[PDB]
Amino acid sequence: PQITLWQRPLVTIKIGGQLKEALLDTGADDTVLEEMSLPGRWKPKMIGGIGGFIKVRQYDQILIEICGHKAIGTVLVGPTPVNIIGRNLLTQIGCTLNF
Amino acid sequence: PQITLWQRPLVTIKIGGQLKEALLDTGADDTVLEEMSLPGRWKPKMIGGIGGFIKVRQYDQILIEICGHKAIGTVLVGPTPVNIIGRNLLTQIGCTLNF
Repeated sequence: PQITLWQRPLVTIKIGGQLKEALLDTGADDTVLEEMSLPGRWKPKMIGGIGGFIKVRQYDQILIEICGHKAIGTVLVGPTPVNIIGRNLLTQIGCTLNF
Repeated sequence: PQITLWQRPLVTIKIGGQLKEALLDTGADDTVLEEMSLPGRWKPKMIGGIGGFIKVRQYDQILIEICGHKAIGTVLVGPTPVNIIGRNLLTQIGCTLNF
């Protein structure tokens, strides 16, 4: 699709077998989701945003279907205000900014 | 252009004769810049994102050129580590997300 930007670009995602919604965020290097269960080993990481740093758990090679499109990559879990799909997964669906 | 997301989508911006660079950020409601000596009145307000909140000065009706495209809109000036072009200005240049 072509998504205009008059409202937040929220889309349906499927992760962990569950439907959620998340913000397509070209300003985020990687993907950060609110607290949830994911498979595999996690590693502690710090990530920085506009207001400072937060602690997250990093999971590797996680499957996420974004508007029906498959992506596999790193997913961070932590106290983000909103679920964010960052560039590491946007690239996997061929997302581009067009003007 | 049609900008992929393998690297941060930084573009040239021009305000008052000053050339800077800024991140095209679909995750931001607002545009947040470094100090640019914008003349005129402002309104203080708080914004936030990952990591917490920051104080900004809101300046309206700022003329900005973003990757060559002229726009007019509100700019928030505050202690952001990276200049961010948010949706309020992405809409004005006709920017969409596509996949």
